[PDB]
Amino acid sequence: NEFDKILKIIQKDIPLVKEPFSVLAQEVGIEEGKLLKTIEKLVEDGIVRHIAPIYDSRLLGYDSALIAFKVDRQKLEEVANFVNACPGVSHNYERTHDFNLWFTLAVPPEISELEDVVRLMAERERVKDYLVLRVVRLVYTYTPLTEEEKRIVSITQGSFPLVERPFLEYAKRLRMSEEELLEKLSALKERGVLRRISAVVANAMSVWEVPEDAIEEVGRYIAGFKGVSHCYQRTTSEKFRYNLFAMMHGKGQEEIKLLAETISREKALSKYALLFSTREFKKVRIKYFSEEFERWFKELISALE
Repeated sequence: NEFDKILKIIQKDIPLVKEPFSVLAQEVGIEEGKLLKTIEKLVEDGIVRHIAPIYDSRLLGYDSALIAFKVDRQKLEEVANFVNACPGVSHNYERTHDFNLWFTLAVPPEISELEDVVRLMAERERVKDYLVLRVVRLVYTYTPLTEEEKRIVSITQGSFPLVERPFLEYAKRLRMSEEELLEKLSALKERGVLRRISAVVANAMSVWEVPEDAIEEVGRYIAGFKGVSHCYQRTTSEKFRYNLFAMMHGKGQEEIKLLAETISREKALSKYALLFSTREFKKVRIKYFSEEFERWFKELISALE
């Protein structure tokens, strides 16, 4: 099936050449123009909703963490709206916990330390207790990006043009040739800053306290289960002693809670907690190196003073 073949192949890394659809069309065995038209339908119809470069947030120089605020219900919604305003906050959730506001913040380099940003947020919203958790899912080196790389990332991060020549418009905008752009794009891919270019209910964050010589096996054990999506790990701290996170979903706490007790039983982990998503105030993805954050931070300094 052409649909199957195409759908499968646009999820593979799209190559850094001038006419990458010419190449995918060859590999798929159909005419280029027809490959293009087909792609449109798949994005027009929403089984793939976007096709874009995937950059590595930390190799871009973004520090990012999961933040938790302890807010009381009268002021929960006020604070939540304030969080969504931050252009570097990708997700925001209300969760079932002492800390009832959980969001993901990511901060560009050379502006502020992440901890400063959350400090001023909690200060502005008069939140007394907050958590700053750095987790990691389941050889590359950080070099600060030049201003050009930042512009490159800035304009390329959107939807990948479904045209015969998809790096040409980008290159025109950046006043360089395709060849010079692809040159830079390839180097960022070799450095892993650029990973690839591709198309891509009832919910809880389960948090667990696990000995470190078991977290990999435990993580892989949990990763095998339906209802479990991604697994993450962090260090333990006095403010938060859970070191293993597992994203869970189902039909309700019921369908969900049950899928928890089991894990707790089969691996004897009595230390855990279920933070259900009762509300989502945001689920968008951040634009890297947009000037809207830096300013937003100004408005914040400006505000506070």
